[PDB]
Amino acid sequence: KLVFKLNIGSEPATLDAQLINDTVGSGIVSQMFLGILDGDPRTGGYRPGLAKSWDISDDGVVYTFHLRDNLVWSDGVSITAEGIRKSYLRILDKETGSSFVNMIKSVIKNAEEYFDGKANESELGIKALDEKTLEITLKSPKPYFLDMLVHQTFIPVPMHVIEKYGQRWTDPENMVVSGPFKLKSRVLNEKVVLEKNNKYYNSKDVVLDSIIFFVTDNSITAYNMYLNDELDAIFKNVPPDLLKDLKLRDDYYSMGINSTSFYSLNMKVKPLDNVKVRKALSFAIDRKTLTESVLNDSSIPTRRATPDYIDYSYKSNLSLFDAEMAKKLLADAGYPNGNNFPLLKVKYNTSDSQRKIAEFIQNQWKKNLNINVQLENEEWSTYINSRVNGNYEIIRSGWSGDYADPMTFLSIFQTENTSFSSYGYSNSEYDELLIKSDNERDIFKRQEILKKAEAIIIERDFPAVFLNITSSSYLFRNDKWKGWEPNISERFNLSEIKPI
Repeated sequence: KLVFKLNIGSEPATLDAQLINDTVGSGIVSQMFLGILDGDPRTGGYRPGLAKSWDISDDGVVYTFHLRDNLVWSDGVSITAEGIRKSYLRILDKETGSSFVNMIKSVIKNAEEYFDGKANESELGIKALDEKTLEITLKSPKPYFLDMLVHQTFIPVPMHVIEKYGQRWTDPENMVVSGPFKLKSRVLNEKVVLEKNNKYYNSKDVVLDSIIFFVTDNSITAYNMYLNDELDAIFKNVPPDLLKDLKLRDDYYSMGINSTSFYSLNMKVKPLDNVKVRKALSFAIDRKTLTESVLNDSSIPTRRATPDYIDYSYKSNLSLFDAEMAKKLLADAGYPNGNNFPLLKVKYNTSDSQRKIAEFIQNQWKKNLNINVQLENEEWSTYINSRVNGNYEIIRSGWSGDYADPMTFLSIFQTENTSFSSYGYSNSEYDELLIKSDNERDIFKRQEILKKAEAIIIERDFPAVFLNITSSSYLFRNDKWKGWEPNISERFNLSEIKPI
């Protein structure tokens, strides 16, 4: 058996692509389910997946995907355009409770109306033109739609098996898949074992028989296993304290990614409803010291809410840190030298890295503002539940881009999506700028509209304390394996791994 073993850093909450909203579930599920387009492991872009090619109408709204021949799920049942269509119908069912459904509704013609019970199934912009032909009609043109199809919310799921098994469909014995690996087994809070799926259209190029995802929040345990030849790799979850040493090693990798770190603020929890308080917290953090002395990675300290992209890049003149101005705002808010500031709880996901960051933040607020916060860790599933349901006061947060356009970031601050940013934030001028950007076909005009929306959250409203643009760290046994490399979107195809 060729077995590749890695630590990914936390137990996934769900392996159901239409319910996953998190990078752990996403990274695993992407090894099992082929999208209409697939991720390009070399660039972090997209490439043919279930569809071998596609057409786009002259007006840019109608996409027509031509499926490759002999597509089957892992139980041999054919993947037809009608099966994919039925898959989209499930995520547009209110009863499924997909927390990402807004991404589908904002893109596809009549998806919102269908979801709300106002349009016939036949009027939805997803059609099976024949067995090997799927048509998707967009609400308005979107140059990043193709790259969007790689995101798990858009990945088709096996409706014959969901129909049958319901809530149990993702169990090892029931799950059937379309990609390079199937789900062999699972030990809760310990392991997810994948095995080669023979029916994958390109199983030809899959040399590994098995991949084992080792779960653990303890980076030291993971690191000791890796030093004793029991892990082939550790993605992201490296010991934050040993980073000075790791950089010197030949099996260490590092890259700037399309991912941000920020702390969300519950606008319904006082005094976080006070813009001056929010501004004080943001200006009271020394961002440069955080990236150079605590992360010590190469993360970019920033007041920005989005990474830069080819069509969306600029240098904000914005101060990374101002303790005097922070104090002044806090005094004007009614808490001079911190007097009468309440004891707020800062939540973060169990993680050695996140702990260290939270402790630095705690210390910045104590030292620069003379306010006290209490730290509190949650296991990954509980942490996600807390963010989504607003069950927090301050919570370590951030976002990994789901597609190659600043909208993936700016979207989480739209009123309806603040499950993924700061609970209860709503600025109708912001919302309206985003709507405008969806309707502006000129790339440079759109850029300017986006910049005015971002300025509202980063210079005016401060719904969150934006901290940096992330760089992730990895260990990978490049003396044993090839066929893996970091990329800007962390879109990995571990089936391309081979021994040297």
